[PDB]
Amino acid sequence: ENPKYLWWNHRIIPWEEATVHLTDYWWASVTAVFEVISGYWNNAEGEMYIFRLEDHARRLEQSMQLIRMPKEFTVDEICQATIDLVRANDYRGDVFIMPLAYAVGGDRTTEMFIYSRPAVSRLEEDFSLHACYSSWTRINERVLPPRIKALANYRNSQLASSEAAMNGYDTALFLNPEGKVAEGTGSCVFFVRKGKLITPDITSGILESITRDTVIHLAREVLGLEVEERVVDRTETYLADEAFLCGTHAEITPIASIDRHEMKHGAPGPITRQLRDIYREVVYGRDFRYRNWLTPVGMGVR
Amino acid sequence: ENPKYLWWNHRIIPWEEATVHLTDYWWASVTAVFEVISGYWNNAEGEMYIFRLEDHARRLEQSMQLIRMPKEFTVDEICQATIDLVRANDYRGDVFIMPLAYAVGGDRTTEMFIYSRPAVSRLEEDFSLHACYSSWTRINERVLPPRIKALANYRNSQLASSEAAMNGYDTALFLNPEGKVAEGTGSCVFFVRKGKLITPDITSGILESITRDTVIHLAREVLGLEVEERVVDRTETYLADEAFLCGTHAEITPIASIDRHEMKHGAPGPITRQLRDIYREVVYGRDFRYRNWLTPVGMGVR
Amino acid sequence: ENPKYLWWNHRIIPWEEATVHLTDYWWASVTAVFEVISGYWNNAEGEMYIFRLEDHARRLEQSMQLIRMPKEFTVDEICQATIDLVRANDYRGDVFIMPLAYAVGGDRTTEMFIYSRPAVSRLEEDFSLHACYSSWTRINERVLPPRIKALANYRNSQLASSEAAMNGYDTALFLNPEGKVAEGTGSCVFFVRKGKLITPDITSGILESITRDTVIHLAREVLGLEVEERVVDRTETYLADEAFLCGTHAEITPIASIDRHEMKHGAPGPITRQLRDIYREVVYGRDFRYRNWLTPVGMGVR
Amino acid sequence: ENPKYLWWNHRIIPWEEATVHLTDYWWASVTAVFEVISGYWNNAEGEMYIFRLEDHARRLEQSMQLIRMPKEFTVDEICQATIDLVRANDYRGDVFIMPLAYAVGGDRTTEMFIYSRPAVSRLEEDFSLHACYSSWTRINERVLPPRIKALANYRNSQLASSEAAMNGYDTALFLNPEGKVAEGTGSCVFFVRKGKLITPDITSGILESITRDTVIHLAREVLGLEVEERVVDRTETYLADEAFLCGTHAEITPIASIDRHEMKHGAPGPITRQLRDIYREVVYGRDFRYRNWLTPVGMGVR
Amino acid sequence: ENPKYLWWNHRIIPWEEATVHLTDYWWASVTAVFEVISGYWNNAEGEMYIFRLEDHARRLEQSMQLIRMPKEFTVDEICQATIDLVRANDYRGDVFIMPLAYAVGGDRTTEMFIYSRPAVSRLEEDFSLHACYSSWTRINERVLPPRIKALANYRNSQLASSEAAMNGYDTALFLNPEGKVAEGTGSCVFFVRKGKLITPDITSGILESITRDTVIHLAREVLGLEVEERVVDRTETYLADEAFLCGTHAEITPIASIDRHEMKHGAPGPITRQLRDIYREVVYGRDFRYRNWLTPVGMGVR
Amino acid sequence: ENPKYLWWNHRIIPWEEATVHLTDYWWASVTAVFEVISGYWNNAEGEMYIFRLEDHARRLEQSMQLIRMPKEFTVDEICQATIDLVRANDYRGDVFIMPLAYAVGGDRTTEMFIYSRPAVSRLEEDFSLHACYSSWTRINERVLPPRIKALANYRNSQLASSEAAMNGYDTALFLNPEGKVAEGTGSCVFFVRKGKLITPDITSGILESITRDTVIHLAREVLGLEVEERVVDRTETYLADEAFLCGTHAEITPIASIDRHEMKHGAPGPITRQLRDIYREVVYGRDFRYRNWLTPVGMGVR
Ligand SMILES: *Cc1c(COP(=O)(O)O)cnc(C)c1O
Ligand SMILES: *Cc1c(COP(=O)(O)O)cnc(C)c1O
Ligand SMILES: *Cc1c(COP(=O)(O)O)cnc(C)c1O
Ligand SMILES: *Cc1c(COP(=O)(O)O)cnc(C)c1O
Ligand SMILES: *Cc1c(COP(=O)(O)O)cnc(C)c1O
Ligand SMILES: *Cc1c(COP(=O)(O)O)cnc(C)c1O
Ligand code: NA
Ligand code: NA
Ligand code: NA
Ligand code: NA
Ligand code: NA
Ligand code: NA
Repeated sequence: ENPKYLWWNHRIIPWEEATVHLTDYWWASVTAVFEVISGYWNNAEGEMYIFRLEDHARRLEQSMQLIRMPKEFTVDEICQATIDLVRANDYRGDVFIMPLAYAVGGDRTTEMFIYSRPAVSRLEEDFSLHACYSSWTRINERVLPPRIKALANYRNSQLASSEAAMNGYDTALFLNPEGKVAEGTGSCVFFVRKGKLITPDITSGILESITRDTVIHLAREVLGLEVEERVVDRTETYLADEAFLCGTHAEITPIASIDRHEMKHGAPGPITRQLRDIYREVVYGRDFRYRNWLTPVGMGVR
Repeated sequence: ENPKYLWWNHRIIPWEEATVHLTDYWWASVTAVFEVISGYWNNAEGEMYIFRLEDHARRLEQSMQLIRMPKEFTVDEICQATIDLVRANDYRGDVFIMPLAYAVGGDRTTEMFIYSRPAVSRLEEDFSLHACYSSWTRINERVLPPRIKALANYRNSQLASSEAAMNGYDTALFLNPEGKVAEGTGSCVFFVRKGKLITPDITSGILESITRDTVIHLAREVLGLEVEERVVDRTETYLADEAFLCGTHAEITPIASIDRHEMKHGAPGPITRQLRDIYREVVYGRDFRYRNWLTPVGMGVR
Repeated sequence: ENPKYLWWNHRIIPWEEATVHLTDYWWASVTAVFEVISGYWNNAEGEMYIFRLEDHARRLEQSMQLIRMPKEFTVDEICQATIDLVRANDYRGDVFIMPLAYAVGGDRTTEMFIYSRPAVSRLEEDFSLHACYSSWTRINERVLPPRIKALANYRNSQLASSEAAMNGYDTALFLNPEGKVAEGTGSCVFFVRKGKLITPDITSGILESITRDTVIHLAREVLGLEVEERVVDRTETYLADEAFLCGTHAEITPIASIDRHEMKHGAPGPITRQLRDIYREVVYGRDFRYRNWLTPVGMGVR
Repeated sequence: ENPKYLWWNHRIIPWEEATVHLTDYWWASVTAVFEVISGYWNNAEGEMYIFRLEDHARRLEQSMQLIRMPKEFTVDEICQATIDLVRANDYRGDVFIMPLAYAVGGDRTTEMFIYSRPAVSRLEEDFSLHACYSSWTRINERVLPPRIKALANYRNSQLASSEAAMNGYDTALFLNPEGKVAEGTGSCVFFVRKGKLITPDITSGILESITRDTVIHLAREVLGLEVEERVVDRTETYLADEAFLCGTHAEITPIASIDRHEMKHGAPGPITRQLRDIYREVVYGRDFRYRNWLTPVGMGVR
Repeated sequence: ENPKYLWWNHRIIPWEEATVHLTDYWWASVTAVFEVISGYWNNAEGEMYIFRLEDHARRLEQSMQLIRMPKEFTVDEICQATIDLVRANDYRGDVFIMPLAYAVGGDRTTEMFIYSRPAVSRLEEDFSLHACYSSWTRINERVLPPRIKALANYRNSQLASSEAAMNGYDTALFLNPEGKVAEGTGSCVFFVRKGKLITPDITSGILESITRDTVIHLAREVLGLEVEERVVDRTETYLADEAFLCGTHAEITPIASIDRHEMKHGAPGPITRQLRDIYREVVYGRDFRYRNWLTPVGMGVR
Repeated sequence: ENPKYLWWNHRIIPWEEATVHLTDYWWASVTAVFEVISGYWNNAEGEMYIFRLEDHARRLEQSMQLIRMPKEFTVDEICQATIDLVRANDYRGDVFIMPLAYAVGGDRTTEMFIYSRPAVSRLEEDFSLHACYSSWTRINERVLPPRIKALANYRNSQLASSEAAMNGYDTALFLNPEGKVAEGTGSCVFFVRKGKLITPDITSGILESITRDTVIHLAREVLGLEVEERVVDRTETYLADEAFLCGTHAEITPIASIDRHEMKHGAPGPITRQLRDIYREVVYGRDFRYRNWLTPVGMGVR
């Protein structure tokens, strides 16, 4: 069942009006940048909570500025479009909102659509992925800034992901050109060793993850954990007590193993279970301390 | 004015029937590979000549195999689709045919369309581009095989191309991760110094260019020129007597200068003028020696 | 109008006595190291203030030790030579003092001259440079230690600087062999984002800048600013609220833009305006807190 | 005893008139490029033979073009200046001629001098050097094109040369950034293994040596030797039957050993002895086959 | 059943006399170099044929010279030791002979043993391996010369080999630090595409394989095949018509696939079947053209 | 005089029973990992103190897990084996204990021996080494994780060590692939500049040194010193006030110089003398603050 609506170039339109030609936009897709924004439905409150909407909208405006898309949309327009579309679609459950900006062909024009679709959350569930390091190297600033969340950056993140599946793993992790740990294919990665949390620093060649930012805040401020952002080596992650992938799509995804070295305290391990549960209570609006991360959209009870 | 038809998933359909949803295929575009195939119209013969159709169709099948698209189309189907579409569209002039293959979401499905549109040839004309080397590095086998003609590989080739335009040049050339000359943004590059032709070897990190292959054949076999495929240094190209970009879209594009070092014998220089003219007579079907490169489509005089 | 004097090999001599043969010292210039030392004239006090003379003289002795020039001069001799020459020249305005050490040809001999010339300060003025990243890579420890302030290190810093001018920019910034931000051509670079100050760490492959050291002190101790010395990525600097070049010659030079991405809070931006003004009051001897950085030379009012 | 004359900026002048200020030209020396040209005195013929004068003069014009020195001198002017100065100096023995071009400070001016001094030839003598590989890496196209014979490129070639002397060797050889054999500090290197001659290819990151060019011609055309220009590994050179350094200053310099691995057939080994003797007979004008490499300057018997 | 004898430090001794302490030689094993030499038993002739004994013995002396083991053994001693041991052991079938040299601890002493054990040949059999590229990078000249056949070089070649087995492949192939194809874990690799044979050049960072040398000779001289020794890219090998591993242990080992891309003409493919059969007839002494590669040891019929 | 006993595969046995065949274990030695554990004899207390036994035993279990040796031994077994062997050998002086684990050949078996031998301590003595940087590059995570204390990792650490000796130095220091300071050949390195202690961070590509860990603790907690773990450049170490190598074998080894640049405050310098003396009092059991690092083995007075 399609959403009722989507937003396209400054306006909400019924889903079925947004038809284009098969041959529109394949060249535009080379330039395209996107965000993935979560909405979490609190049936008790009859409110959707859109997680860090403004951070996502600012990350998009920056990705657009680095692609050098001419100015057409604002942060406030993308935030309001997302609010308006989640209300108008009238779906009272968890959603993914996806803004996607693209430049169409000298005088390129900037366009964008936003669509919101139902999403499955796994923050109640206890599951684990078996990860491998890819024989494929992560994109770097020299060739393809990981900082831009460009569709093209995912060509790199399907060399790794299809390798991982055909060799019997659930997920790929990347090494950077210099042999250091980069990120997952769609997400940042965390390692627990002791109860010290470890994650690659930004200049390891990764996206400016809002989830990574969120986890680091929650780990330091709720749990009092030490969190190291640093150059991380492959072999030390094999020795991790726990590991997880985090991102908007990934929420908190435990890693059971890495190149078949098994995380000592399981998956989800204790620090992972804690961070997963705190995350969940934040995003569903049952933690008043983190309220400023949440954009409510009142829609009335399901 | 749109073409009458296009080919999509094993069938020709009127142009206007190929409508999809705005939100179809943005994830598929990450995987997408394409060819650009030239058709040259000989009004004297009333035939379109499709240049090296089978090489293009085989390059596409290989690009698809390296992306790991499941098998759905054959070389012979792509060659025949292109013949059939150029006839059915009933346009008696120069065309670009563009097959584009993409995988749609475990059990991914392989899809492809082909569309043929009128094209402007510049093989009569004498023009020249001012080129710069980009401060952006070419994609390599470690991160994004240049060998695959993937839409995503063009994200790299618009870092360079937009830099080139905003800094007052017509076109970008690339250096590889190791500092050696790679290719243009959409084309291979040739240098003339003496009347020795020079072009980067394939493992410099370039596409397996059919035009590059064609030029090397024509330079050796018609002109008796020495042609070096080797590691090429930046500074020596500044000292080139001539330079040109070559590809299907680019045909033979003379470079007047490179980072404002001007090619000594102009643009097009003498060896460039020769190769341009021989190319033109080959592709338009007025050189019986190269006939096996040509797929005629008889359509009757314009 | 030439200075009255200069210092050469342990002695002050009239300017016109320091004549050599056209063919002396071109081989010596390969080895040569130098400092640029500022003197700031306070007409109210009738004193020249020589900025961080001993740091400059120690940096020179170290540059000499790393070149492996045999010992001939001392730190104290270079400090006193600079004091004596600024007095003897009897010029009551802002000056640049330039010690230059060189080895002359087994048993190489160490020589040095120091000359002081009038200098224009721009610390009253509000101006801005448009910067590009160079397609040329910074020298590293593997080939040419950036730590040594050798004339030869400037061959690298005129690949970048002449590129920048011919492509319509005022100044070049460098990327290191690994693609990270290095420095300007003659100066260290600072970025303001938030009001967090950011500058590459030393092992990014930069000179041990006294101005950079000075700015970091002034930013932390006068302004209470956070200052990050770290690996800095190209794309984040495009997103900078402000940027500036700093060095002895450069003082504080605001950057309006970088590869045509414009710094959000202008040039000079607010944190830049503050640091410029504090710097100025320090170097001119109107800030008693920083007095230990200043070597007064009393000469009587202009 | 000084030469009678030198050439400076389009004119011959007595040696003693070419006096400048100690402080002229230290910044210009960063830009400076030079050639070293040999003159060989044949007392039997009363002629100096200037070796490959035009190649040297063209290499200089190219080095100048790559530095981007504005045009001021011609190839023919440098060739004639060198002829005229060797006649006017009236020294009837072996000489080194050294053109040195430099740009003086927006609107930079191009200047050049040429001076000719007596030189000791070692082509009668049988001597050998003990070489080490340097822990310092050769300059590459990314940072400092080895192709430009710039004074600054010798800062790199005194990291290696002073290391070599203090660790008990006569001479340094370089490895490139990728770990492959580059060149000596002032010369190209040849290895003999079998009686196959081996030397790094140009894009190993070396100067376009006229001596290297000369040796390769003489090895192929007089001796019928196989000569490989290719990527050369460190360890294989340890296993060389012979090795030598060649250049204008170096003529043919045998290497007895490399990191204390001794060349099997000694120094000079047999192929080295042959090439040394053929070189000598070429440069002294007693080999009519190579006459086109020689510019005679008749001056009458010593 | 143990061999009757082995050779150790210049003498043949019964197998059971060669007992040492558990704690002897673990430090020596860091330095150790070895060869693997094949003996092929021709029961018709009652002769063992030892394949390219002198090449193997010279490769060992070179490996020893590069490790800097003091001189103790000669090429002729290793050749004769191997002859004598294969006779004295009195085993009339295919054997592996393994010389292993090691330095024991200032004044290190050089030691060596040689032992010959029965070996299974697979040159009658038609079998195939499924290969992966390793996420582990091959050792290079910078860190560990692949040219030395050192036991330590196999630590690298069990990162790859254990990865390959746990991820469901039969064998690992390596990429070099620069992302190009290096070798297998114990063998060189060949690709057939067309009927052009392709194999990495030596400076791709590989061992000087005698089998690789043998195959290239046999391919050119018996089959008239084109054989390219060059930089080889990962993706092109996926497109290979055939592939094989070759070495002393490996003989000719067909590769059915590489990262699950299947070689078009199977395994063994036609050119592979030919080269396998020619190899077999060479090593068993039924090809008089290649007799100079064979060291017969007459022992009388089995 | 041999020890009375050693431990092998879960049991203590007389020294003379541990005899194997010359040809056992040369392939196993490729996989082998080891620790070096110090025992310090306090004749006053009649106790051996085994330094950080559990850290060493855990480092071994991790090295074994990363090699992928099947589980056979425990941490507690290695700790108890070492205690038991030092008692049973009945030697009342300083010892080195060396566990060495190895896998013997599909279904590899894990084996280990431990042997304890008398050791000379140099912690009373004042001596100094002259160090060079090696022209050989340190092993990295890409090829050979420095994190694993594998015998094979020492092949790299005898390229450097034999270079150092033949070029007149006492010891080699390494640069990493990126040109930064790695470690010594068998030890971590510390630099003193000011009285700030500096040592490369782990991801510089070094072993997880227990001695390095110990020194950093003692420097911070006893001396209140600042200790920087960071990327360290070659040239800054030349400017060090002091330097030392530290490890189990090396204890605290002062460096007098580095590529003949002499440490300003001598060797051992003051901070080095302090750390040496504190280390000594810790390991000999005369510092109750560090008692938890010590495993006593009471044996009665010598
Ligand atoms: C989006 C993304 C992430 C996670 O970022 P969030 O802002 O938390 O969604 C990680 N890696 C890649 C490659 C991404 O594109
Ligand atoms: C297609 C392409 C070329 C030229 O190849 P042709 O087969 O001659 O069209 C060159 N460079 C790039 C990046 C390409 O994609
Ligand atoms: C001198 C210099 C600087 C600035 O250092 P100061 O001590 O502040 O003058 C920056 N970059 C380079 C390349 C320099 O030579
Ligand atoms: C000049 C030079 C050579 C040799 O070139 P010739 O033209 O034969 O003198 C080799 N190496 C370097 C670095 C040089 O500058
Ligand atoms: C020995 C070896 C080979 C093959 O060499 P042969 O002389 O043919 O046995 C290939 N790779 C490695 C790593 C080797 O050690
Ligand atoms: C063991 C070792 C060290 C020092 O580690 P400790 O645990 O202090 O003995 C340093 N470098 C290397 C290469 C080592 O193997
Ligand atoms: Na609203
Ligand atoms: Na047809
Ligand atoms: Na004074
Ligand atoms: Na004349
Ligand atoms: Na015999
Ligand atoms: Na006990």
